[PDB]
Amino acid sequence: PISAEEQMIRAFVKSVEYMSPRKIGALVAIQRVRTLQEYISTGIPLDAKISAELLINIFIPNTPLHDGAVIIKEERIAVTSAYLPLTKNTGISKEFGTRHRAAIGLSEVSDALTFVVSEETGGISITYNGRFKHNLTLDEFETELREILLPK
Amino acid sequence: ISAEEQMIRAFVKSVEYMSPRKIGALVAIQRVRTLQEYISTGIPLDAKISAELLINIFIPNTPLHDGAVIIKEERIAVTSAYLPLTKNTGISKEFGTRHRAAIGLSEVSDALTFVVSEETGGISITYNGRFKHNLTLDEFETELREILL
Repeated sequence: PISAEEQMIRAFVKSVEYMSPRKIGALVAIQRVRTLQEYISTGIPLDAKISAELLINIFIPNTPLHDGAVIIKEERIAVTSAYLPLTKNTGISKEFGTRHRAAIGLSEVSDALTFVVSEETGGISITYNGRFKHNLTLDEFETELREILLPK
Repeated sequence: ISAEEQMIRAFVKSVEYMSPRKIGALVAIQRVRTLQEYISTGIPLDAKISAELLINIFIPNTPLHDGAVIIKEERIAVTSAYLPLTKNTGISKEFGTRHRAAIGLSEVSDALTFVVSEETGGISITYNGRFKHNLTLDEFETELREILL
């Protein structure tokens, strides 16, 4: 048996392994200490158990659920399609998109852990406490998730 | 506002999208007889029912789309579940594996199951050994309402 936190990290890694080489855009915000309820209220309610397969199905392009942010709360997908604050992007390379602006903006006003798969490049990135970590390998991505979510 | 009313609205809207697009769908609704043996074969979601989620689940060539969705107590309990296929012999070529699963489940349970054919977009329902096929959208909604409400 393995924890819900462990299962959730495994699901994130597997979903990103699928989405990145396919350049499927994804935006997943994980609530930590600071409540994300104000943003959850803007999404489509799922209140679903997390699996790699559901995360992939959510982000498949041109589906009712793929635009906007998935928000995770207490090891459940509370909503999809939530609206996150967008950071100002003066001077930012053209390669980054609205998903990166939403992840950075959320990290500037909360302690949430947010990750992005770029629709433009398939790049993997994470925001946390105002820091932007981009062009991660899958293994570096997993290491960041574990360091933050399992700070053992 | 009832859970049953909300669930029926979501079924109807999901089928309004899938039927003209010939998107195959297989949704089994637990009634009195428990479907736990089949739920155990699927991918756990335990999710609120919405038309948006039902549509997203069944999009072709996606991880969740193969197999049956099973509804339990007005949640999506699982997707991708295996149902028993009927051995009823006389079933036309028009009907495929989703239909045989719906028929097979109705033979051994009081579940209400509906199917959208991936070959024709046709809508059908199985319930208590009966097979109602080629329903119009309005006939489909009427059956759901008669059986579930």
